[PDB]
Amino acid sequence: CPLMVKVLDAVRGSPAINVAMHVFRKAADDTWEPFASGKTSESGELHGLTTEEEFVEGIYKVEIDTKSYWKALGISPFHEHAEVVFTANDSGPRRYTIAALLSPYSYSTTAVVTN
Amino acid sequence: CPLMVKVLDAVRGSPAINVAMHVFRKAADDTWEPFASGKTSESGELHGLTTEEEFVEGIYKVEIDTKSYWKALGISPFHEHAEVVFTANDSGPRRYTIAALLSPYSYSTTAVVTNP
Amino acid sequence: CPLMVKVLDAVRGSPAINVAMHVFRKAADDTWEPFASGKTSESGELHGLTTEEEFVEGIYKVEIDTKSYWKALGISPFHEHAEVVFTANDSGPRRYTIAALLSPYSYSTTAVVTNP
Amino acid sequence: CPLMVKVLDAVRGSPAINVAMHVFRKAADDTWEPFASGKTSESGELHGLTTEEEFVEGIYKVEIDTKSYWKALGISPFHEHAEVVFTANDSGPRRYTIAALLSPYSYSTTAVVTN
Repeated sequence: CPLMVKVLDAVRGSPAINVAMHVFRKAADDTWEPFASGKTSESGELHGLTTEEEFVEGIYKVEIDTKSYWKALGISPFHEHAEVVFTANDSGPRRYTIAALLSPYSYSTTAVVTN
Repeated sequence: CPLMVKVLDAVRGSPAINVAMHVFRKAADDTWEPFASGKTSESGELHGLTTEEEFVEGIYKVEIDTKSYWKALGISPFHEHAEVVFTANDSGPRRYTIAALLSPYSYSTTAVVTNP
Repeated sequence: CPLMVKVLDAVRGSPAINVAMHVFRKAADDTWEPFASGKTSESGELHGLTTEEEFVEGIYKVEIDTKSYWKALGISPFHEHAEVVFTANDSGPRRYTIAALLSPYSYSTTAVVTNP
Repeated sequence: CPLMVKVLDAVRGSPAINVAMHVFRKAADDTWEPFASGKTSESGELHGLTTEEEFVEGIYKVEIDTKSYWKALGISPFHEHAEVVFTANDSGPRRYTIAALLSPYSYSTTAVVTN
């Protein structure tokens, strides 16, 4: 897995489960085309997004339906979703782990790039 | 000021100065109409982006151009930028303060919303 | 004000009001001498804890009593409190702004430090 | 493992490796006695701190030498260390995962409580 996403709930201190998300690549005319989607498991993680063969260097956009997570939980969020936008490098270490910590009015996002 | 943004540098423990930002609105056709743009000051803050009259009900997006900030200081950051999307003013006028904290491989963001 | 603290609620998207804090200093014998205490205001901010003259070189600790904040709102938080330790003024007088962001199971903290 | 700690570097986007830390229990006269210590591995994680038999309900304090991490890296930190203080519950779910995200002038800490 070259690209993995882990989401967390800062309110209950548990993984954020059944969080829908959609990944995107910036096309040459700078529009976002679907690339991958899925929902976080019971560990709040989602793997097998892509393959290193399909995962070529470029601008990518992960989009987390954070609003729908809180909605279903009966809580009023601030954000419509959370978007993570980065360039996938090749020369550089190429195992991306993206983590999002979620609260109603706040979220944080970090990238762990390893070999 | 019904909408303000504040940025800090987590690496230097200081306001993030000269940070460029673009604000967008979601048109009836679901595209991002331009709404306002600016640069944080010496205090890392951006004010007077809009007005009570112009800042109506809608879904807005603030895009903080963090990459270009990090480059100037010799750093290759992870994120192209930081994006903030939210519905505003759907139950009357509110005031929105957006805070962004920036690290090369991480950023956080928070909303203070006040009934004026 | 050479030292200030600001607290926000990440759950309500608002300043964290009536939050009690205790500031300590590290004595020559390595114990925590009391230094100052207070409660955040309506704006979630605490000012005038000390002074330039009284705020000398040292290792200080700010302890933010977050548990008692969450209880009052019906929540059982994870952390007993939030602690901030740092050396201050070891290369001349500085001004310190401490920011705390609070969730029931998470908190962040940031320092802005300015040469006056 | 009832008690695990994962630390991350927000500057380089890698796990924080070889981070020393010390855990503590609040004694009846409210002093902190050593309970456990160790250093984070190459995954920036540290496990096998205690056992669920030794891990009785009480006030605990994890102490992360964040200053020494940055020091060795040639970077000037703000904090002397990072302290996480919580009550270990029994009735409640009892697998604690503590995560600390580290920058020179800032850090965040979150708890994931699971079964």
